[PDB]
Amino acid sequence: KKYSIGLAIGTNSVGWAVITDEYKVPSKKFKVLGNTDRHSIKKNLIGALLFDSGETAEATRLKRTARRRYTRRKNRICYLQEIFSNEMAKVDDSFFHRLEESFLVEEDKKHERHPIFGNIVDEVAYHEKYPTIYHLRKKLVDSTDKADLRLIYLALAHMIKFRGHFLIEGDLNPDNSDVDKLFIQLVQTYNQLFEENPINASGVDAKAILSARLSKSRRLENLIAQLPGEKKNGLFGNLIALSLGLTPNFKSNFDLAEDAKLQLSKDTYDDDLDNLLAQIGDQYADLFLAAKNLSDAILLSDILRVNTEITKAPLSASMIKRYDEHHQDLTLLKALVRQQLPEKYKEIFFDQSKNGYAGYIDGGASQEEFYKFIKPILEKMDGTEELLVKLNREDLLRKQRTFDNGSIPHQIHLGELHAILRRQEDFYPFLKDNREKIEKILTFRIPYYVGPLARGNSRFAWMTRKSEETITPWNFEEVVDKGASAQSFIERMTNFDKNLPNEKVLPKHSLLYEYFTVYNELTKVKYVTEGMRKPAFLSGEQKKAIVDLLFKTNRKVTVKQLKEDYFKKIECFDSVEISGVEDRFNASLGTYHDLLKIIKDKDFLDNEENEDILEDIVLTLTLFEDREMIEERLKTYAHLFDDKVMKQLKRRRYTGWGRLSRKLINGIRDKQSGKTILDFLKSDGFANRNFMQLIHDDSLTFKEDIQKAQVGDSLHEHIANLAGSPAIKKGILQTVKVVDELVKVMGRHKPENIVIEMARNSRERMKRIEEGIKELSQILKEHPNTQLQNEKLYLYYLQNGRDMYVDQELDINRLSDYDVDAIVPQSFLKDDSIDNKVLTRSDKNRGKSDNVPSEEVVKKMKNYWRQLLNAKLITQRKFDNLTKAERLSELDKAGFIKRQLVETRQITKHVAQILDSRMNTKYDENDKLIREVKVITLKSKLVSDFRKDFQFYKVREINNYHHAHDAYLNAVVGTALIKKYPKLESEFVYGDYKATAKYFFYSNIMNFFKTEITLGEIRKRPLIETNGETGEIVWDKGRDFATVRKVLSMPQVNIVKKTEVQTGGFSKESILPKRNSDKLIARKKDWDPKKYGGFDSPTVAYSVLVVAKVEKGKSKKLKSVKELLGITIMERSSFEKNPIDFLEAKGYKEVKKDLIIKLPKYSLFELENGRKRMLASAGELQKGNELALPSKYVNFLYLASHYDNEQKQLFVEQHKHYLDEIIEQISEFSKRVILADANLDKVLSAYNKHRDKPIREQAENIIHLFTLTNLGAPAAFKYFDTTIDRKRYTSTKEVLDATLIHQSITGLYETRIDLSQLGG
DNA sequence: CAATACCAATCCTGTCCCTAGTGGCCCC
DNA sequence: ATTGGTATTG
Ligand SMILES: [K+]
Ligand SMILES: [K+]
Ligand SMILES: [K+]
Ligand SMILES: [K+]
Ligand SMILES: [K+]
Ligand SMILES: [K+]
Ligand SMILES: [K+]
Ligand SMILES: [K+]
Ligand SMILES: [K+]
Ligand SMILES: [K+]
Ligand SMILES: [K+]
Ligand SMILES: [K+]
Ligand SMILES: [K+]
Ligand SMILES: [K+]
Ligand SMILES: [Mg+2]
Ligand SMILES: [Mg+2]
Repeated sequence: KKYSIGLAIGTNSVGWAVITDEYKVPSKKFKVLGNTDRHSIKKNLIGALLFDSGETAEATRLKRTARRRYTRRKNRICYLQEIFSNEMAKVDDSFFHRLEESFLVEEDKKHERHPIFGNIVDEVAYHEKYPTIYHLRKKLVDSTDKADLRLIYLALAHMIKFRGHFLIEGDLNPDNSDVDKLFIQLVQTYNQLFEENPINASGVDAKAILSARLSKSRRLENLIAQLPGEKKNGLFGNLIALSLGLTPNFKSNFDLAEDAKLQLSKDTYDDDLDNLLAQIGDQYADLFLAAKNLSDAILLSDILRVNTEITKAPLSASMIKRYDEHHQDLTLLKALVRQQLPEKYKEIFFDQSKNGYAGYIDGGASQEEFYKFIKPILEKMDGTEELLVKLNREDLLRKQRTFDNGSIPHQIHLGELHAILRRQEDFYPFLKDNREKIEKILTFRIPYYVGPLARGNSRFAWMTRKSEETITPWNFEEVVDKGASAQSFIERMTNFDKNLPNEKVLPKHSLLYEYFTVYNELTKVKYVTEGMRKPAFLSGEQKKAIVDLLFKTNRKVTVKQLKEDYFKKIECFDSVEISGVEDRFNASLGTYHDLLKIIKDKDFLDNEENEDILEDIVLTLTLFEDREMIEERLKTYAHLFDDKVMKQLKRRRYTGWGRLSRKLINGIRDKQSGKTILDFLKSDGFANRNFMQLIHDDSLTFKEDIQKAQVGDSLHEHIANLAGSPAIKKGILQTVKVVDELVKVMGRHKPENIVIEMARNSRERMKRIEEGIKELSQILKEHPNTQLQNEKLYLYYLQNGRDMYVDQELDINRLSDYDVDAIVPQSFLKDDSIDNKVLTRSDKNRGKSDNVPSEEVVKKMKNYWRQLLNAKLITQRKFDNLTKAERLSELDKAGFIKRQLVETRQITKHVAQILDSRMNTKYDENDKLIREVKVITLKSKLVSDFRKDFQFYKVREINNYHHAHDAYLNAVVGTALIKKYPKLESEFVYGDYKATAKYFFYSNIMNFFKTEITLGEIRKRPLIETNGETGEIVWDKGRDFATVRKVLSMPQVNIVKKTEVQTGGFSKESILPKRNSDKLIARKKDWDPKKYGGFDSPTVAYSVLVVAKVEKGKSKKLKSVKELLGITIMERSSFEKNPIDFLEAKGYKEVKKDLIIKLPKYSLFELENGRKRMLASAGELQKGNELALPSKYVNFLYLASHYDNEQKQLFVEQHKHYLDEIIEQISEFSKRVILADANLDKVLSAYNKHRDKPIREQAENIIHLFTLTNLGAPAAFKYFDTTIDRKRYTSTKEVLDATLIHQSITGLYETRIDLSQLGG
């Protein structure tokens, strides 16, 4: 009675099977609970659990953070109103009331309906004088008269509520009055250097050219056009580009060896410019200085389109410009349409349904949709030239609140706000006293490193307070501990040392950590010369000399440097061979050289007395990102260095953390030697033990202390903390629960083996392509995100339109004639990603098809491939695989096959470890683990090839059985494999461990199933396959294949759709207009949706069976009812708080409490003739049955549809009649179970219509036909050209008298409840 | 109670931590 | 994308 378990783990399924030692699947009677006829039922021990995908937490986080922003924005407004309260009460005692109730209809308002002034005359006059808020803002900035306090409030509130971005540090003071003079000064500073070839700036309208509503590049070309004998990539062209906010590279201008890319807005610009000047000289400093100056005058030319000398509110003035031009152009456009085409006027100016001006102002038409609609009308008419110019510049009839306003920095709104306060504090003293408070309301932003301002009821918060009092924007620095909070921000996320779990890991860039890595790599180097009899380790003296002479003088140390600069120079070896390092050392002392460049004091860095200091410094530079806090924490060391060194130290930042703590690296000491780990790495006799040897050596104390330092998650908590998609982690937890249930089903006996198999954006594509092209091209100009989902076109755009194996251009319109080749051939590496694929004219040109692209191709194309790699168009892996010919060995191919068959993904190993640790808990007399259950892992290709070899074909579309069948085949193949070759356990069993030959072995490892094999030459194998030593039979080709065939043909498979309560958003999010419908849901308690609109379409968390009574007619007589009420996600807590009260408030009486059944989505019901339905909601049903199509039809559909061999084609043609039979099957299933008369008859007519089609296409569309009979939600499908739309089951009445089936996770344990016995 | 046809909030900036895959060193 | 909600048409 021994057995094994097969498992197929997916993101929406767990297939499972129990097999005996004869590869059979047992069947058992299981008790059936409930109130029906049936006491028990037969069940095969094979099935699959289906489930909806687990979701990431991202959408939840987006909602959460947006909620916090709405709360805090309301609070900004509340702070402002509180400052205004006393004096506003003297001016207008109900003003803020009128603002708060502005949303209410007149019936519900408690004050006069006109919010600003409370009477119609003043309200109309206000709007006449100030058509937009920006008119008022500009007036209050520029005017010197005392202003009404309510208008002052409205201006300040508009600025605070929509305050612009915080992407620019420091203060911003707009001034575009002398762009021409700054440009001339740049030209003068340039001509100062290049007297021989100066630029004549006379007549160049730089102000107009550089401030036009065009792209930065467009203006760059326009400007260079005006400078004769000057080219766009020249030095002055690059300086203009710099001033425009581009990123020019000054490498070619100065014949440099490295890149000199420069961007003014990058926070690294100062140090980059200092590096460049160190290369070329400080005489060029002024030049870039002048660039900065010009840049400061045109920085915001895009948003500030008005001269700054006329107004201190140029943003509001630019909005007013938008408004005025909109008005003038609207008058002109109306007149032109009235004249040249009157019949269209209405459609353009009245029809909200159309994308005219009506749809633009009143309908749902966007600015883009409106321009696309009206541009043909303009081109068709005469007198529309300037209108078309504005249209093509996205600047025609513009609104002021628009999608592109995100560019406005908060400093501009702050400038207008500060100016208004300065104007009006002369008249209202409270504005003088609170000016800085109001400014702070606008400017204050909670630092990202502080997080929510919680008080112990937020699982997201980490902020600590200095005093227990309410936090405001004004006391924030006094109440909140910014330092401790910024520390917690990082430390709550960083790892502890796995060896010393109470110690934090070191910063990745810690000097100590990098010393550790260098000495750890160095202590396993070995060397030989002529006079030496065997290879020798490096001694402590040698390693110290190597670190001092090489690692502390070069950032990277190459093997050639090791041989010449040390062995030759110091040891006088003319030749030496080195092992333990290839090409260059991996580790390096990067931080040592960074700090040397900064502080220019090698003796300070090499002085061990300073160790702690430097560690702390690096910790500070890793922990904190805010330069002010960096300065605060480094101030305690400012006495050791000067001002410029501290300036450079502040800008020196690191990110990243290591794997080990300082206490582990250089703290704990071996008791007898008194030496740290780093001490041993520096010098360990002639043993030269490295970190792994040191912490495992029983002759040292380290291992004992690690064990003393070591230290209870649940299964759910353990799985949740794994690295992996939430979708696959859901399947992992379900797999473990399935295994638990199956073990209970076998009387709590554990299996012999468990075999597990685990199955295997357009905006990102557009971003990659834009970045690569701008780093490179005008290919999007000549051939302008959805389209990028085409693979060959995607590869074309990623490759700059060139062949990758031949140095030639490729043609867009010829992509169908080209080839997509595997860089590493797919016969070795089953990688189908862009990282291993290439678009070439002909794959023949790769060279020989058995290896990496040939040496000739490498010699041809390595330079172009390096150019591609630099622009980040191919990865280092891709370039290395492309260029491997100059360096595929036989070991590579053997390993490629091995990895085709040996699973190495971390997540599958984690599933294997979970199962292995759950099954195997006992230890033997030697305290070794007792592995009662072997956990085998298989890659999909094994069972896939098994199916394709022995004609156990799968067609996923027929039904869901293929998951269960996959699990069964996994069990069979895995147990057979380790029975035949018991050595392979080392590769296939979790926890077990201690070129042409291995290639041949792993390539023919599965041949023992076959009777004849063709390698190549023919090989023949016996009928009965046995173990190499024990002699136990592992496979009988005369019986076991028939066993598999019988298992795969069994019609009763336990397919179970996991019932799930629905969670998440309450409803569709659209805020719909008002309507007479009880389906509208109020968005606020008192906002009756008949007056105000609201949501509809709530999601049902679960349905509820109610047996009760409802009042009928005017007399209100009671009438028994049985119906399904859907409890929405919003209603759920209220229903569960007290269900009888909830139901009675719904209009039910005398509800039978004990008969209330909670019915989550997918609840299973059986009706007549074995017909089954699943609950889709309280009002809709899904198909509940599986079509058990016989195996012969499945294999026919596979082979005929081309889902080669002659015997297969003869079988397809001899069994053509099968087509009809398959339709018959479908039909007899539908008429019994689907009950879609119209759709079925349309399908039958479509099949009789296309009988004269090729058999291949008829099978390819019969595959589509199974969407009619598939389990689950109805969906539309197509047979050839005819479309069958889904038939929906829009009533749930019939399941109220049907049989409810509660299923356990495997479906083996059932409780059946006849609902016809309830309420009659 | 029919089909049955339409509908579904969207973009964007910045700071940081973590694993894992790739294919190699060196180890338990 | 899918698929359950909704109004509409009957
Ligand atoms: K019974
Ligand atoms: K009223
Ligand atoms: K020129
Ligand atoms: K609109
Ligand atoms: K708007
Ligand atoms: K290396
Ligand atoms: K940092
Ligand atoms: K293993
Ligand atoms: K959930
Ligand atoms: K969900
Ligand atoms: K269940
Ligand atoms: K983000
Ligand atoms: K991220
Ligand atoms: K490794
Ligand atoms: Mg709220
Ligand atoms: Mg708005």
